Amino acid sequence: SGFRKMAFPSGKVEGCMVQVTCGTTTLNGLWLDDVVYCPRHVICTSEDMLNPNYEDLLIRKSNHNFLVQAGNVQLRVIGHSMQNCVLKLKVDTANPKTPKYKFVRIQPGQTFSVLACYNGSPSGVYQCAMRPNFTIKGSFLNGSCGSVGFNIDYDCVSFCYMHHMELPTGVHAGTDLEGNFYGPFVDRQTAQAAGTDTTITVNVLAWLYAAVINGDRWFLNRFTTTLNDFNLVAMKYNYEPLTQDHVDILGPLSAQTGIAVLDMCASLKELLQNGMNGRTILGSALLEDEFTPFDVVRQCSGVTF
Amino acid sequence: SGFRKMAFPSGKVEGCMVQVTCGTTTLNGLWLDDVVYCPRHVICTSEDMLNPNYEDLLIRKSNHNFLVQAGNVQLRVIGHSMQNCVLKLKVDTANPKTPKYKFVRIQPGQTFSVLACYNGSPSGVYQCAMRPNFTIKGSFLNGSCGSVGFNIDYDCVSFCYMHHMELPTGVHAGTDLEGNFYGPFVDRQTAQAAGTDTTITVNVLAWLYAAVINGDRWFLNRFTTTLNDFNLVAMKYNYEPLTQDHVDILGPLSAQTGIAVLDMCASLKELLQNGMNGRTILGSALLEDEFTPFDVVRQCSG
Ligand SMILES: *C(#N)[C]([C][C]1[C][C][N]C1=O)[N]C(=O)[C]1[C][Si]([C])([C])[C]N1C(=O)[C]([N]C(=O)O[C])C([C])([C])[C]
Ligand SMILES: *C(#N)[C]([C][C]1[C][C][N]C1=O)[N]C(=O)[C]1[C][Si]([C])([C])[C]N1C(=O)[C]([N]C(=O)O[C])C([C])([C])[C]
Ligand SMILES: [Cl-]
Ligand SMILES: [Cl-]
Ligand SMILES: [Cl-]
Ligand SMILES: [Cl-]
Ligand SMILES: [Cl-]
Ligand SMILES: [Cl-]
Ligand SMILES: [Cl-]
Ligand SMILES: [Cl-]
Ligand SMILES: [Cl-]
Repeated sequence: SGFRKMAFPSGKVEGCMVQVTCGTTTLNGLWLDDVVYCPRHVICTSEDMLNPNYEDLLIRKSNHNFLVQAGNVQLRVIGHSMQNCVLKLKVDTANPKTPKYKFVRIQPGQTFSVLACYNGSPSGVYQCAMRPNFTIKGSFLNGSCGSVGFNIDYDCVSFCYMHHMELPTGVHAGTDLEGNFYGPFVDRQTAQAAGTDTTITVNVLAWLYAAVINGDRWFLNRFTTTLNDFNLVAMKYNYEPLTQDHVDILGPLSAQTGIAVLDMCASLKELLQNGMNGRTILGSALLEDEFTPFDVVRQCSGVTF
Repeated sequence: SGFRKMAFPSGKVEGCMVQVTCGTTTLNGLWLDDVVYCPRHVICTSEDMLNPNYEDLLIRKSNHNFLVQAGNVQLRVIGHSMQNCVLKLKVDTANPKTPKYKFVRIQPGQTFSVLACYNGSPSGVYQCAMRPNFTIKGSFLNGSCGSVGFNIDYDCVSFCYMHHMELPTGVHAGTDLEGNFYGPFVDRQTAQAAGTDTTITVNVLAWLYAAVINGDRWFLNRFTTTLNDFNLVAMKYNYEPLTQDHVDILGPLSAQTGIAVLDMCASLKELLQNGMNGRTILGSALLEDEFTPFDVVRQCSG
């Protein structure tokens, strides 16, 4: 049947993307009801990008300094406010394409779909995971800020990420839709480095289950471990700890495949200590950690939206 | 910066996906204007899935044998005709969400986004390429037929694939939107084997250039090669031969990075000869062949 890196359908989010311009700076905004959300650094100027006083910059600004364009129609800004690192521009027209939505904050290891946009126009969609160091290994060029990450739960779009900046290593940092950053980063153009990253162990296990569901079984072995032994091995290899909750969440996959979670942990421990021996798993020579247990179940059961 | 496997936004295609039911068979349809396109095997009976005479089967059908459901509303089928392996159900309502679109047949090596759907509703979007053996390495379950592959230029959707079947290897086969199968496959449940799958060499080279654009350097070397010497080595690794057409296409990436095409070809030969030695390229331990030169330019540049 096959297994692919798959993003949620992006149609609901596409109808909310607009272009936000504060003079020279142009980026994307998320138009929900009568409010447009965008990074607050759009008001920054090259005079002081190093240490911007955002509260005082916004005081100088009036509604007329913000140009919002939805397609080929200009949206009238009738108010503006700042919440954390997101600017909220109130517009005179509610978005007729507003879907059932909610703002959520995700945890490290959870995945989401990113709709990369430029000049308010969606250009691509891809699936990524919030890394344990709170960055995302995205793909973003100039003008991509305001692009959002999201999941879909039943009929409801869950907005979880808005893109703000790129770190010197090529990884990306952003905030939730309340403007609070993921990770210890600030929206200033100064030297900032992401912490050492680690592998999302629970996601690796779920991906191994996806392989077993697809007939890839060479890595299974007779052995089992307990959570204590595996966690000691995992930390030695820069792998995140596996909690009892992670075992519970992997439960349905364990029942489906006949491979207990600690049974699979024995396979993963051998893979870490001995390598792939030239073999591949689902066409990959590395252990994929950007599939949650829910992603694997959803793709192997055909959940739609 | 950063390089990701990236699909086109699927919204323009979501507005066209519908559910098509004939008898006890349900799959997906593509609703463009007043026509719904779906695989013609939706009318195939369980009695004879080996040698179905689809033309004979469709003559015995009436418009009332086809149920089309768009959202919560039922469309009325007012006509039906067959073009190759695709069934065309005319409906009484034109889709108000029909986008600017065209039908294109693609060549091996070309990439496109797939909107996997079930019961007429979008489930997910992913990227894949037409393999050299004319299959695709997709992700499909029961009831996924009718799902389409597409690309988007500006605001125009190029529909290039419709899913029809899964081969015993687990790879997938389908047609263009005019119903013509890619490769030597038929929409019958008969013994069918795909050819040996090979690597899309031009796509690998474009991906190496993408790595260089994104700061990777470790695989570069001082060597170069002739085109024929590169092909002789590469074919021993089940890599597709590289033509002068591929060399020309890689020209813009070559100029941007300052690395000649045959220079990069020498790097590829080294990677095939040596492996990775614990290193990765763009976060991957294998060479990736599902980014075209067009994909690389679009993602890396404006
Ligand atoms: C938006 N639009 C852009 C997108 C960036 C640039 C290329 N790739 C991306 O992801 N983001 C920015 O302009 C932000 C706003 Si700022 C706090 C005035 C600077 N900035 C940055 O991304 C900068 N990086 C940084 O300071 O991280 C420590 C760079 C990339 C411009 C140096
Ligand atoms: C549609 N809907 C399905 C989706 C398939 C089945 C599981 N994974 C997929 O991608 N497609 C089919 O049922 C087709 C139509 Si048919 C000519 C009546 C049989 N078929 C098949 O995929 C079959 N394979 C085959 O005949 O290859 C020669 C199997 C997989 C159902 C035996
Ligand atoms: Cl401040
Ligand atoms: Cl305020
Ligand atoms: Cl993807
Ligand atoms: Cl920018
Ligand atoms: Cl064993
Ligand atoms: Cl999880
Ligand atoms: Cl689950
Ligand atoms: Cl793309
Ligand atoms: Cl035919």
